[PDB]
Amino acid sequence: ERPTFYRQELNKTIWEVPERYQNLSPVGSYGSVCAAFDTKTGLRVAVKKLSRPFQSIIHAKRTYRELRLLKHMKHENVIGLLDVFTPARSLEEFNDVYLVTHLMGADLNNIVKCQKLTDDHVQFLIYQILRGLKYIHSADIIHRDLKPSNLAVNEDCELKILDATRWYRAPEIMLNWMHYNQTVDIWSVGCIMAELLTGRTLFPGTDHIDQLKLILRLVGTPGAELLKKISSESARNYIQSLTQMPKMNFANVFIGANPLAVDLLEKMLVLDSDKRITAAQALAHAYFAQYHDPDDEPVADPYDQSFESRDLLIDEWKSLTYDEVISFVPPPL
Ligand SMILES: Cc1nc(Nc2ncc(C(=O)Nc3c(C)cccc3Cl)s2)cc(N2CCN(CCO)CC2)n1
Ligand SMILES: CCCCCCCCO[C@@H]1O[C@H](CO)[C@@H](O)[C@H](O)[C@H]1O
Repeated sequence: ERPTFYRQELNKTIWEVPERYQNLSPVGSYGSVCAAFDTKTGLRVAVKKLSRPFQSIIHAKRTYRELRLLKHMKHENVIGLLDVFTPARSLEEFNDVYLVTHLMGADLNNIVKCQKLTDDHVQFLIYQILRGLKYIHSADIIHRDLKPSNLAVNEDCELKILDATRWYRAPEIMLNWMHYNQTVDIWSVGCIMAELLTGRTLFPGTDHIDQLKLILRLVGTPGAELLKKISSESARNYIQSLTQMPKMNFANVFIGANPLAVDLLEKMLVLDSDKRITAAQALAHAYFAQYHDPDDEPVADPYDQSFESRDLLIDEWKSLTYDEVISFVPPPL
Protein backbone atom coordinates (compact mmCIF):
# COMPACT_ATOMS: atom_id res chain seq x y z
CA GLU A 1 0.00 0.00 0.00
CA ARG A 2 2.34 2.72 1.26
CA PRO A 3 5.25 3.63 -1.03
CA THR A 4 8.77 3.64 0.35
CA PHE A 5 10.02 7.15 1.06
CA TYR A 6 13.54 8.52 1.15
CA ARG A 7 14.93 11.57 2.96
CA GLN A 8 17.11 14.24 1.40
CA GLU A 9 18.04 17.78 2.45
CA LEU A 10 16.84 20.39 -0.08
CA ASN A 11 16.71 24.19 0.34
CA LYS A 12 17.63 23.75 4.03
CA THR A 13 14.77 21.44 5.06
CA ILE A 14 14.52 17.65 5.08
CA TRP A 15 12.27 16.59 2.14
CA GLU A 16 10.72 13.14 2.32
CA VAL A 17 9.28 11.68 -0.93
CA PRO A 18 8.23 8.37 -2.62
CA GLU A 19 11.10 6.52 -4.43
CA ARG A 20 9.32 7.03 -7.75
CA TYR A 21 10.43 10.65 -7.71
CA GLN A 22 14.14 10.83 -8.55
CA ASN A 23 16.85 13.50 -8.81
CA LEU A 24 15.13 16.32 -6.96
CA SER A 25 16.54 19.64 -7.97
CA PRO A 26 15.40 22.95 -6.37
CA VAL A 27 14.05 25.52 -8.85
CA GLY A 28 12.10 27.99 -6.68
CA SER A 29 11.34 29.28 -3.17
CA TYR A 30 4.63 29.67 0.99
CA GLY A 31 6.56 26.68 -0.43
CA SER A 32 9.68 25.53 -2.23
CA VAL A 33 9.50 23.62 -5.52
CA CYS A 34 11.94 21.04 -6.95
CA ALA A 35 12.06 19.60 -10.43
CA ALA A 36 12.18 15.82 -10.41
CA PHE A 37 11.76 12.76 -12.61
CA ASP A 38 8.80 10.50 -12.05
CA THR A 39 10.03 6.98 -12.85
CA LYS A 40 6.53 5.50 -12.63
CA THR A 41 5.19 7.70 -15.44
CA GLY A 42 8.41 8.77 -17.28
CA LEU A 43 7.34 12.42 -16.60
CA ARG A 44 9.42 15.41 -15.48
CA VAL A 45 7.51 16.86 -12.54
CA ALA A 46 7.48 19.83 -10.13
CA VAL A 47 7.25 18.74 -6.52
CA LYS A 48 6.13 21.41 -4.05
CA LYS A 49 6.65 21.05 -0.32
CA LEU A 50 4.23 23.43 1.39
CA SER A 51 5.82 25.77 3.93
CA ARG A 52 4.33 25.90 7.46
CA PRO A 53 1.09 24.38 6.17
CA PHE A 54 -0.70 24.24 9.58
CA GLN A 55 1.16 26.89 11.63
CA SER A 56 -2.02 28.96 12.07
CA ILE A 57 -5.74 28.86 11.20
CA ILE A 58 -4.94 31.00 8.13
CA HIS A 59 -2.10 28.73 6.95
CA ALA A 60 -4.27 25.63 7.35
CA LYS A 61 -7.23 27.10 5.44
CA ARG A 62 -4.82 28.26 2.72
CA THR A 63 -3.33 24.77 2.50
CA TYR A 64 -6.83 23.24 2.28
CA ARG A 65 -7.88 25.80 -0.37
CA GLU A 66 -4.88 25.13 -2.55
CA LEU A 67 -5.33 21.40 -2.32
CA ARG A 68 -9.07 21.58 -2.97
CA LEU A 69 -8.54 23.79 -6.02
CA LEU A 70 -5.72 21.73 -7.60
CA LYS A 71 -7.70 18.53 -7.03
CA HIS A 72 -10.69 19.99 -8.90
CA MET A 73 -8.90 21.23 -12.05
CA LYS A 74 -8.99 18.50 -14.73
CA HIS A 75 -8.46 20.10 -18.15
CA GLU A 76 -5.67 20.20 -20.75
CA ASN A 77 -5.24 24.01 -20.50
CA VAL A 78 -5.17 24.20 -16.69
CA ILE A 79 -2.50 22.97 -14.36
CA GLY A 80 -3.58 19.76 -12.64
CA LEU A 81 -2.42 17.54 -9.77
CA LEU A 82 -0.45 14.49 -10.79
CA ASP A 83 -0.05 13.48 -7.13
CA VAL A 84 -0.31 14.64 -3.54
CA PHE A 85 1.47 12.93 -0.64
CA THR A 86 2.66 12.99 2.98
CA PRO A 87 5.21 10.86 4.91
CA ALA A 88 2.62 10.80 7.75
CA ARG A 89 1.06 7.35 8.44
CA SER A 90 -1.88 8.79 10.36
CA LEU A 91 -3.70 12.08 11.08
CA GLU A 92 -1.80 12.23 14.39
CA GLU A 93 1.59 12.49 12.54
CA PHE A 94 0.27 14.68 9.65
CA ASN A 95 2.50 17.78 9.42
CA ASP A 96 3.77 17.89 5.83
CA VAL A 97 2.04 18.22 2.41
CA TYR A 98 3.68 17.75 -1.01
CA LEU A 99 2.00 18.61 -4.30
CA VAL A 100 3.10 17.29 -7.72
CA THR A 101 2.42 18.73 -11.21
CA HIS A 102 3.93 18.48 -14.70
CA LEU A 103 7.23 20.38 -14.87
CA MET A 104 6.42 23.31 -17.17
CA GLY A 105 9.55 24.53 -19.00
CA ALA A 106 8.58 28.15 -19.77
CA ASP A 107 5.98 30.90 -19.48
CA LEU A 108 4.63 33.54 -21.87
CA ASN A 109 7.35 36.05 -21.00
CA ASN A 110 9.91 33.53 -22.39
CA ILE A 111 7.85 32.86 -25.56
CA VAL A 112 7.20 36.50 -26.54
CA LYS A 113 10.78 37.61 -25.79
CA CYS A 114 9.28 41.08 -26.57
CA GLN A 115 9.27 40.24 -30.32
CA LYS A 116 5.96 39.96 -32.19
CA LEU A 117 4.35 36.56 -32.59
CA THR A 118 2.72 35.59 -35.89
CA ASP A 119 -1.07 35.87 -36.06
CA ASP A 120 -1.43 32.04 -36.47
CA HIS A 121 0.62 31.57 -33.28
CA VAL A 122 -1.45 34.18 -31.37
CA GLN A 123 -4.64 32.37 -32.46
CA PHE A 124 -3.38 29.08 -30.99
CA LEU A 125 -2.16 30.63 -27.72
CA ILE A 126 -5.22 32.79 -27.08
CA TYR A 127 -7.54 29.90 -28.08
CA GLN A 128 -6.00 27.70 -25.41
CA ILE A 129 -6.18 30.41 -22.76
CA LEU A 130 -9.90 30.92 -23.53
CA ARG A 131 -10.51 27.17 -23.56
CA GLY A 132 -9.00 26.94 -20.06
CA LEU A 133 -10.91 30.06 -18.92
CA LYS A 134 -14.23 28.63 -20.16
CA TYR A 135 -13.55 25.61 -17.93
CA ILE A 136 -12.51 27.67 -14.91
CA HIS A 137 -15.45 30.08 -15.25
CA SER A 138 -17.92 27.21 -15.63
CA ALA A 139 -16.86 26.11 -12.14
CA ASP A 140 -17.87 29.64 -10.88
CA ILE A 141 -14.21 30.48 -10.28
CA ILE A 142 -12.48 33.73 -11.24
CA HIS A 143 -8.69 33.69 -11.71
CA ARG A 144 -8.22 37.40 -10.99
CA ASP A 145 -4.50 37.46 -11.75
CA LEU A 146 -4.00 36.31 -15.36
CA LYS A 147 -0.65 37.44 -16.80
CA PRO A 148 2.15 36.02 -19.00
CA SER A 149 3.96 34.59 -15.91
CA ASN A 150 0.83 32.63 -14.96
CA LEU A 151 0.69 31.09 -18.41
CA ALA A 152 2.98 28.12 -18.94
CA VAL A 153 3.82 26.49 -22.24
CA ASN A 154 5.77 23.39 -23.47
CA GLU A 155 7.77 22.99 -26.73
CA ASP A 156 4.69 22.12 -28.82
CA CYS A 157 3.16 25.45 -27.65
CA GLU A 158 0.66 23.62 -25.44
CA LEU A 159 -0.45 26.08 -22.77
CA LYS A 160 -1.67 25.70 -19.20
CA ILE A 161 -3.14 28.39 -16.96
CA LEU A 162 -1.45 28.39 -13.52
CA ASP A 163 -1.79 30.05 -10.19
CA ALA A 164 4.81 44.69 -13.47
CA THR A 165 1.94 42.80 -11.89
CA ARG A 166 -0.66 45.59 -12.44
CA TRP A 167 -0.34 45.70 -16.27
CA TYR A 168 -3.00 42.99 -17.00
CA ARG A 169 -5.49 44.04 -14.31
CA ALA A 170 -9.08 45.04 -15.08
CA PRO A 171 -9.86 48.72 -14.27
CA GLU A 172 -12.54 47.74 -11.68
CA ILE A 173 -9.92 45.81 -9.66
CA MET A 174 -7.58 48.85 -9.81
CA LEU A 175 -10.51 50.70 -8.29
CA ASN A 176 -11.36 48.12 -5.53
CA TRP A 177 -14.89 47.70 -6.95
CA MET A 178 -15.49 44.46 -4.98
CA HIS A 179 -18.31 42.90 -7.10
CA TYR A 180 -16.01 41.40 -9.71
CA ASN A 181 -17.31 39.29 -12.48
CA GLN A 182 -15.58 36.67 -14.61
CA THR A 183 -14.85 39.12 -17.42
CA VAL A 184 -12.04 40.60 -15.27
CA ASP A 185 -10.06 37.62 -16.72
CA ILE A 186 -11.29 38.51 -20.23
CA TRP A 187 -9.78 42.02 -19.75
CA SER A 188 -6.54 40.33 -18.79
CA VAL A 189 -6.65 38.13 -21.92
CA GLY A 190 -7.15 41.16 -24.18
CA CYS A 191 -4.09 42.82 -22.62
CA ILE A 192 -2.07 39.63 -23.17
CA MET A 193 -3.33 39.16 -26.73
CA ALA A 194 -2.46 42.82 -27.59
CA GLU A 195 1.04 42.35 -26.30
CA LEU A 196 1.57 39.09 -28.26
CA LEU A 197 0.45 40.75 -31.53
CA THR A 198 2.53 43.93 -31.02
CA GLY A 199 5.47 42.81 -28.90
CA ARG A 200 4.70 45.73 -26.53
CA THR A 201 2.82 45.97 -23.22
CA LEU A 202 -0.60 47.50 -23.90
CA PHE A 203 -0.88 49.45 -20.62
CA PRO A 204 2.55 49.59 -18.90
CA GLY A 205 1.48 51.88 -16.05
CA THR A 206 4.28 53.30 -13.91
CA ASP A 207 2.18 53.35 -10.71
CA HIS A 208 -1.40 52.67 -9.68
CA ILE A 209 -3.03 55.89 -10.95
CA ASP A 210 -0.87 55.83 -14.11
CA GLN A 211 -2.29 52.37 -14.93
CA LEU A 212 -5.84 53.80 -15.03
CA LYS A 213 -4.72 56.83 -17.05
CA LEU A 214 -3.34 54.67 -19.90
CA ILE A 215 -6.43 52.44 -19.80
CA LEU A 216 -8.80 55.43 -20.25
CA ARG A 217 -6.81 56.88 -23.15
CA LEU A 218 -7.47 53.68 -25.11
CA VAL A 219 -11.09 52.88 -24.19
CA GLY A 220 -12.53 56.37 -23.56
CA THR A 221 -14.02 57.81 -20.38
CA PRO A 222 -17.23 56.16 -19.04
CA GLY A 223 -20.25 56.56 -21.36
CA ALA A 224 -23.70 57.66 -20.12
CA GLU A 225 -24.87 54.04 -19.80
CA LEU A 226 -21.84 53.03 -17.70
CA LEU A 227 -22.21 56.06 -15.46
CA LYS A 228 -25.73 54.90 -14.50
CA LYS A 229 -24.22 51.82 -12.86
CA ILE A 230 -21.79 53.62 -10.51
CA SER A 231 -23.05 53.77 -6.91
CA SER A 232 -20.01 55.49 -5.43
CA GLU A 233 -20.61 59.22 -4.93
CA SER A 234 -16.83 59.91 -4.91
CA ALA A 235 -16.26 57.97 -8.16
CA ARG A 236 -19.18 59.60 -10.04
CA ASN A 237 -18.11 63.09 -9.09
CA TYR A 238 -14.49 62.55 -10.08
CA ILE A 239 -15.47 60.84 -13.36
CA GLN A 240 -17.86 63.69 -14.27
CA SER A 241 -14.96 66.18 -13.88
CA LEU A 242 -12.64 64.54 -16.43
CA THR A 243 -12.26 65.85 -19.94
CA GLN A 244 -14.30 63.35 -21.96
CA MET A 245 -12.01 61.21 -24.13
CA PRO A 246 -13.19 59.33 -27.22
CA LYS A 247 -12.73 55.58 -27.28
CA MET A 248 -9.96 55.07 -29.82
CA ASN A 249 -10.52 53.11 -33.01
CA PHE A 250 -8.63 49.84 -32.34
CA ALA A 251 -8.10 49.37 -36.14
CA ASN A 252 -6.01 52.57 -36.08
CA VAL A 253 -4.20 51.43 -32.95
CA PHE A 254 -3.21 47.85 -33.97
CA ILE A 255 -1.82 48.60 -37.43
CA GLY A 256 -1.65 45.74 -39.92
CA ALA A 257 -3.19 43.24 -37.49
CA ASN A 258 -5.72 40.63 -38.65
CA PRO A 259 -9.03 42.55 -38.61
CA LEU A 260 -10.61 39.56 -36.85
CA ALA A 261 -7.98 39.99 -34.10
CA VAL A 262 -8.86 43.66 -33.83
CA ASP A 263 -12.62 42.89 -33.63
CA LEU A 264 -11.96 40.42 -30.83
CA LEU A 265 -9.78 42.95 -28.95
CA GLU A 266 -12.66 45.52 -29.14
CA LYS A 267 -14.97 42.96 -27.57
CA MET A 268 -12.57 42.13 -24.76
CA LEU A 269 -11.40 45.58 -23.72
CA VAL A 270 -14.76 47.23 -23.09
CA LEU A 271 -14.67 49.37 -19.98
CA ASP A 272 -18.09 48.04 -18.90
CA SER A 273 -17.37 44.56 -17.55
CA ASP A 274 -21.04 43.70 -18.35
CA LYS A 275 -20.38 44.20 -22.03
CA ARG A 276 -17.11 42.25 -22.33
CA ILE A 277 -17.26 39.07 -24.42
CA THR A 278 -17.34 35.84 -22.35
CA ALA A 279 -14.79 33.02 -22.78
CA ALA A 280 -17.41 30.73 -24.39
CA GLN A 281 -18.47 33.51 -26.70
CA ALA A 282 -14.81 34.31 -27.56
CA LEU A 283 -14.20 30.67 -28.61
CA ALA A 284 -17.09 30.92 -31.18
CA HIS A 285 -15.56 34.08 -32.69
CA ALA A 286 -14.34 33.72 -36.26
CA TYR A 287 -10.73 34.61 -35.26
CA PHE A 288 -10.52 31.00 -33.88
CA ALA A 289 -12.07 29.35 -36.96
CA GLN A 290 -9.22 26.79 -37.33
CA TYR A 291 -9.17 25.71 -33.67
CA HIS A 292 -12.74 25.95 -32.45
CA ASP A 293 -14.43 22.66 -31.68
CA PRO A 294 -17.72 22.66 -29.76
CA ASP A 295 -17.28 18.87 -29.11
CA ASP A 296 -14.00 19.51 -27.26
CA GLU A 297 -14.28 22.67 -25.13
CA PRO A 298 -15.38 20.98 -21.90
CA VAL A 299 -16.89 22.48 -18.71
CA ALA A 300 -16.01 21.59 -15.13
CA ASP A 301 -17.89 19.76 -12.41
CA PRO A 302 -19.54 22.03 -9.84
CA TYR A 303 -16.99 23.32 -7.38
CA ASP A 304 -18.11 23.55 -3.70
CA GLN A 305 -16.64 26.82 -2.39
CA SER A 306 -18.67 26.93 0.91
CA PHE A 307 -15.52 26.26 3.00
CA GLU A 308 -14.52 29.85 2.17
CA SER A 309 -17.19 31.28 4.49
CA ARG A 310 -16.13 29.02 7.38
CA ASP A 311 -14.06 29.86 10.48
CA LEU A 312 -12.66 26.56 11.75
CA LEU A 313 -9.87 25.49 14.12
CA ILE A 314 -6.36 24.54 12.91
CA ASP A 315 -7.04 20.84 13.65
CA GLU A 316 -10.28 20.91 11.69
CA TRP A 317 -8.66 22.35 8.53
CA LYS A 318 -5.88 19.86 9.01
CA SER A 319 -8.23 16.91 9.20
CA LEU A 320 -10.16 18.10 6.15
CA THR A 321 -6.82 18.49 4.29
CA TYR A 322 -5.83 15.00 5.43
CA ASP A 323 -9.18 13.64 4.06
CA GLU A 324 -8.35 15.20 0.69
CA VAL A 325 -4.83 13.66 0.65
CA ILE A 326 -6.27 10.22 1.46
CA SER A 327 -9.05 10.44 -1.13
CA PHE A 328 -6.74 11.58 -3.96
CA VAL A 329 -6.95 9.55 -7.20
CA PRO A 330 -4.16 9.95 -9.81
CA PRO A 331 -5.29 11.01 -13.29
CA PRO A 332 -5.45 8.40 -16.10
CA LEU A 333 -1.89 8.01 -17.44
C1 LIG B 1 10.28 27.94 -10.67
C2 LIG B 1 10.41 27.15 -11.97
N1 LIG B 1 9.40 26.36 -12.34
C3 LIG B 1 9.45 25.65 -13.48
N2 LIG B 1 8.42 24.86 -13.82
C4 LIG B 1 7.37 24.60 -13.03
N3 LIG B 1 6.41 23.74 -13.37
C5 LIG B 1 5.43 23.61 -12.45
C6 LIG B 1 5.60 24.35 -11.35
C7 LIG B 1 4.70 24.45 -10.14
O1 LIG B 1 4.97 25.30 -9.29
N4 LIG B 1 3.66 23.60 -10.07
C8 LIG B 1 2.79 23.70 -9.05
C9 LIG B 1 1.82 24.72 -9.08
C10 LIG B 1 1.69 25.71 -10.25
C11 LIG B 1 0.92 24.82 -8.02
C12 LIG B 1 0.96 23.94 -6.94
C13 LIG B 1 1.93 22.94 -6.91
C14 LIG B 1 2.83 22.83 -7.96
CL1 LIG B 1 4.01 21.57 -7.90
S1 LIG B 1 7.02 25.28 -11.48
C15 LIG B 1 10.59 25.75 -14.30
C16 LIG B 1 11.64 26.59 -13.89
N5 LIG B 1 12.84 26.76 -14.65
C17 LIG B 1 13.88 27.72 -14.15
C18 LIG B 1 14.83 28.18 -15.29
N6 LIG B 1 15.36 27.06 -16.13
C19 LIG B 1 16.82 26.86 -15.97
C20 LIG B 1 17.61 27.83 -16.88
O2 LIG B 1 18.93 27.32 -17.20
C21 LIG B 1 14.61 25.78 -16.10
C22 LIG B 1 13.09 26.01 -15.92
N7 LIG B 1 11.51 27.26 -12.73
C1 LIG C 1 -12.36 55.82 -13.96
C2 LIG C 1 -12.29 54.39 -14.51
C3 LIG C 1 -13.70 53.83 -14.74
C4 LIG C 1 -13.71 52.30 -14.67
C5 LIG C 1 -15.12 51.75 -14.90
C6 LIG C 1 -15.25 50.31 -14.38
C7 LIG C 1 -16.14 49.49 -15.30
C8 LIG C 1 -16.36 48.09 -14.74
O1 LIG C 1 -17.62 47.56 -15.27
C9 LIG C 1 -18.53 47.43 -14.15
O2 LIG C 1 -18.00 46.34 -13.35
C10 LIG C 1 -18.62 46.26 -12.06
C11 LIG C 1 -17.67 45.41 -11.16
O3 LIG C 1 -17.83 44.05 -11.48
C12 LIG C 1 -20.07 45.78 -12.34
O4 LIG C 1 -20.79 45.56 -11.14
C13 LIG C 1 -20.79 46.84 -13.21
O5 LIG C 1 -22.07 46.35 -13.51
C14 LIG C 1 -19.97 47.06 -14.50
O6 LIG C 1 -20.58 48.04 -15.35
